[PDB]
Formats: sequence, C-alpha cells, structure tokens
Amino acid sequence: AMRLSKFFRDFILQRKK
Repeated sequence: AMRLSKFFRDFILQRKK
C-alpha cells in the first residue's frame, strides 16, 4: 500500500481545488 501514494496525494488533493 505505502504512505507514499497518499502522501504526495496529500499534496495533490490540496493542489486540486
């Protein structure tokens, strides 16, 4: 699974507004 996928995703979800 990893915490990577979510991690930069957590970057992503804020980038997409």
